Amino acid sequence: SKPQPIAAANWKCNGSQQSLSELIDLFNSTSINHDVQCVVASTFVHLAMTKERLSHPKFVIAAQNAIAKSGAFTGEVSLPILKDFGVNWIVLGHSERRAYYGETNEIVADKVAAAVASGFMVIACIGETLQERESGRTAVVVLTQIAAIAKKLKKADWAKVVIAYEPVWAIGTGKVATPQQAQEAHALIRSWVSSKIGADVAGELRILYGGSVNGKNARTLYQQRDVNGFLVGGASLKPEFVDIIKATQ
Amino acid sequence: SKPQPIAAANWKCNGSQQSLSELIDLFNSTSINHDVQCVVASTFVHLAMTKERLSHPKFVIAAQNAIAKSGAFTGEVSLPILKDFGVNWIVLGHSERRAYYGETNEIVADKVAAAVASGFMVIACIGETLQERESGRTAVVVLTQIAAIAKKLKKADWAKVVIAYEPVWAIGTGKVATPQQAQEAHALIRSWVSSKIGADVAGELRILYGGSVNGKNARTLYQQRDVNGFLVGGASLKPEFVDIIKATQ
Repeated sequence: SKPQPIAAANWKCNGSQQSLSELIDLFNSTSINHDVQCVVASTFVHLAMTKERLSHPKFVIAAQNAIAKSGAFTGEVSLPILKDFGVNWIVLGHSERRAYYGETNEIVADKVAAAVASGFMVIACIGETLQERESGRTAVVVLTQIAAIAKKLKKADWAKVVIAYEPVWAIGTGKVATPQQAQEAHALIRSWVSSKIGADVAGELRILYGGSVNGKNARTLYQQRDVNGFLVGGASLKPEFVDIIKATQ
Repeated sequence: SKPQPIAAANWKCNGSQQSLSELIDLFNSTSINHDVQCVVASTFVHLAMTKERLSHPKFVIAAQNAIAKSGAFTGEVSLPILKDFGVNWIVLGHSERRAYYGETNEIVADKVAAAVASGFMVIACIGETLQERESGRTAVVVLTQIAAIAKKLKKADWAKVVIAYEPVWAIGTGKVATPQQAQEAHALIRSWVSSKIGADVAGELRILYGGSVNGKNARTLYQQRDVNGFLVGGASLKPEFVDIIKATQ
């Protein structure tokens, strides 16, 4: 007995005027039969165009990142800026940031909260690496991350949260995650929330899988018991996204 | 015998719809009597609005930052994206990035080049810190930075370059730079370019000062022999910017 699923497009560092024009036209002509929440998160440069073009009411826009405060922080963007722009969704702690940009469990927890404090909806990312997988550290690891976040939240805040789980271990390492594994992971986090925060809370919380999802392997993964959605990469620039959405019926 | 000066507004991590609306209206009603190049660099979020609103023809827009390539680099922005958005000016290696964001002489040199390669106009930032000042290291330091850049350029590329000098040592340290000092610094770099690259090149190159400039201390600093402009912070959100511009007659 599932909560409302989410299909979030993570466009990352891609796009053009024409191409994105193209996609969004696609989106807007697409008939979304069920209760899904579609999330599109582009570049700071493209948000406006996006804010302007998506008119499909089952879709929202989000940021791929931000920093908590305004100021003397050249070329960075802040929550307060985003809100004013009228953006109520954000993705924080994405593996790529953690890895190439110095995001520790600590900065993340600190941002999610602030974002949380400022009334945003948050897709907080977590996951473990290859070495972490192999030494058998997955639990010890993801729990730690989740904690770091949770330490900073009110229970009433959990409601603005969403946990997308990224299996960093199989992301570009030549290694492959199966649907079982994915499920095995989501069930972990859930037990945590549950045992630790409230099953009332655990029950309603959404958990997306952010490994590799395509138009093929999608249904199969939504069918998994603890899966409530997707955090998509490549496919999200493609039309297949429409297929991944339907995958969430 | 000076080249065309530049008055670049560095809005950093600030702004709102209304406030920025306000400023730009200011800008557009301002009569700019002389040959100045006015540069406005805002957030990625605000570029469009800015691209839309500034209509004053002696003004351009720029980015406060970017990364060389598109891809799997969440929440970052790239050259190729910017160009497509129609943005031909960028600021790279700003002290704040270097300090809080891991920008070494090496990344910078690598970006400026790429930016250079992609047809951008570049305000490359340099400067030394407090400890660097005190041990008497200013030359040894700025030269090193400039080099790092220069290593990567063609002589014909120097033409898309602009060197703004930031005296990191007096920026928020409670320490104060004088107009003499500023001049002393610009003359350093110039001798370098000159001795090292071509006086043809040295002659035409612009050097802005990015220390603290306000509506007061401005004229006095433009009067300095080796000063060709400004890289402004706070004042740039204020109307005083208009005064700093005039300061460049």
